[PDB]
Amino acid sequence: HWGYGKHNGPEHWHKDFPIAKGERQSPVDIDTHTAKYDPSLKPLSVSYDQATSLRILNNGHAFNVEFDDSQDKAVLKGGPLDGTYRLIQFHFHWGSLDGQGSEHTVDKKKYAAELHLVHWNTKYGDFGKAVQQPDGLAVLGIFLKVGSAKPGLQKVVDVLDSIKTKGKSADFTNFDPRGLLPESLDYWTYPGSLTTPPLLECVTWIVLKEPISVSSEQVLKFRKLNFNGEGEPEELMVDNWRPAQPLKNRQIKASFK
Ligand SMILES: O=C(O)c1cc(O)ccc1O
Ligand SMILES: O=C(O)c1cc(O)ccc1O
Ligand SMILES: [Zn+2]
Repeated sequence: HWGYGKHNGPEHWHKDFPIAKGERQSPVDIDTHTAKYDPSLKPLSVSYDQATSLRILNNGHAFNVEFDDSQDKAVLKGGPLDGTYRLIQFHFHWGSLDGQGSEHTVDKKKYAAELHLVHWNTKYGDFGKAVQQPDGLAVLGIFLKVGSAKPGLQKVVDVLDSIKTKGKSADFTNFDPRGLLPESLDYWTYPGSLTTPPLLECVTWIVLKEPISVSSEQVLKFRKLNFNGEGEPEELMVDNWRPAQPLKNRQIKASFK
C-alpha cells in the first residue's frame, strides 16, 4: 500500500489515485512575490476554547490527535471561508533532518515540519459527506522551525513513546490546541487537496505566515516513531511529506498587505 518510500512514495500514488495529477493538488510552493493581498478576505476566527481532544493514533503515516466533533465546539470561520468548519483532528509532517519536512514551501524554502489542523464544513453534516464537496474541508497549516521549545507541544511529544508503531493509540484528553498557534494569524490561502491518498480536492488551505519554534529535542522525538507495526522491522517515521505540486490555474491570496 501507499507510503513515502522509493517504491510506494508520492511518485507512485497516481496509479491508485489518478487525482494525484489533478487540477488543484496540494501542497504547493507559495511564491510570496506573486501572492496578492486580498481585501475581500474577512477577519480569520480560530475559536478553540471548547476543543475536546480524545485520542492520539499512529496510523502508519503520521499520528493524529483526534477531537470530539459531535457538538459545535472548536471552529474555524472567516477569512476565505463561507460558514463554519469544525475541528476533527490535527497531525504533522516532518523530515529526517531539520532542513526538510514541510509540505508547503515558501519561496522554495522547506521548514523542519508542518502542522495541519483539519476541519469540515458543518453545512455537510459530517466529515464523510464533506469530502464529497469542493468546499468540504479547511486545513490550517502552520510551519515549524527548530529553535526554542514550544511548551504547548510537549504533552504531544511525551505521549509518543506509547504509540511508537502503526495501529497503536493512547488516550489523549484535555489537550489544548491553542498552545500550538503562533502570535500572528497572517496567512496565505488557495484551493487545494488532501496531501495523502485519497488526495481529494475538497480543501481550502489557510497557511500561516509565522512559523512556530520547536526545540531540536522535540522534533527528534517525532523521528523516533515508526511507520511499521509492532514486531516488524524498524522503519523510522521520517520524511512523511509530499513535495510541492503544480499550481495550475490557481492564485494564492494573502491576508496581509
Ligand atoms: O512510508 C513507508 O511505508 C516507507 C517504506 C519504506 O520501505 C521506506 C520509507 C518509507 O517512508
Ligand atoms: O490531510 C490529509 O491528507 C488527510 C487525509 C485523510 O484521508 C483524512 C484526513 C486528512 O486530513
Ligand atoms: Zn497533512
